Amino acid sequence: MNIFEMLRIDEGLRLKIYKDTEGYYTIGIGHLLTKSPSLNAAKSELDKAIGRNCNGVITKDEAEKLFNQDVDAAVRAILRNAKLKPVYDSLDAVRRCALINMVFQMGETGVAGFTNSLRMLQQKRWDEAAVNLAKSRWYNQTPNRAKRVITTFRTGTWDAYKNL
Repeated sequence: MNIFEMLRIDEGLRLKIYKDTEGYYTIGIGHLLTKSPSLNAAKSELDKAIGRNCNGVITKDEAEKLFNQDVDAAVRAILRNAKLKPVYDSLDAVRRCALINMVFQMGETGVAGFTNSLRMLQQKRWDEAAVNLAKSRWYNQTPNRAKRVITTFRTGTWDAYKNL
């Protein structure tokens, strides 16, 4: 298993503009288009992102290209962030995937806000961190996905996904 397969399981693949769990316009593999309520604003962002008139629909290839960009950008954000980098550097390969997943879902800023959990992960207090991570809006809003990520941090294995 790798970051791509992990995220593909968590986000799914949709080739037509759709609304995410938060009600925002998204396409492909969890590629947020706009927080704006206008489908028109979304279609515009889409065309800007792909470089063609898509009329709200894209191909598999296009979805995969956006996905490669998003994953790369998530990693780069962690490496540039003063709060995130040190944690990332301290983690093993599997756990590194769990942090990248959070950043992809919630943005750098959002993750950097989990101060206490970050400190516990850095200290390698797995059980404590899993308990702290669960006390968040994130966990309450998307519990099945949060549990998968949390189990990943907790165990350092891909068990939560070997099911799926």
